[PDB]
Amino acid sequence: QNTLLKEAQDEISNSIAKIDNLVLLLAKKLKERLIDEFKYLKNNAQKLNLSRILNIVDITTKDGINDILREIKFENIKKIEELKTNLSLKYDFLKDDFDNGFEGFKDGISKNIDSIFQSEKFALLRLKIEKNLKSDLYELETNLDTVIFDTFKEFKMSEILNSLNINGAFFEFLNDKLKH
Repeated sequence: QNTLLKEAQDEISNSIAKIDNLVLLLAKKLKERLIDEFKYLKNNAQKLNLSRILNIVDITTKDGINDILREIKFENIKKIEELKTNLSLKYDFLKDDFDNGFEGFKDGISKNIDSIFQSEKFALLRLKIEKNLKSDLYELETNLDTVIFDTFKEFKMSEILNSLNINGAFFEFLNDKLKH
């Protein structure tokens, strides 16, 4: 029991000691929209292509969510390795897996919500742009608007990542309390 208490203290000491992807996805979506506009210019322009333009927003949101899910999986793998390191408490290690999964689900829901708001704002901006012009000037306007949208997406990534880090720290504290 004394050795287990010492190991728990060491784990607590270790715990005390120890945006760009969304922007890239937004840039890729803007490039896809520009390619669609160029294709429309080669042919003559349709409303169906404009309607399809808004689906690229959902695709970009899905890509960002994929990155977030990969990060959550990496965090879970790190937690499993930490549990494996030294044999201090097995039941406590088993318990926190459900809490980690719940935290990941909450992070995914927050990504869905905020990214969906961002995608809706981007769609509204695209509709306003359509409400027309010299093709190169239209492409430049789309670059400006989607650059603002990409900055908003990067800010969302930063703030949500800070929130996710805080949630992970809280989960680690709960696991330490359970071990105690």
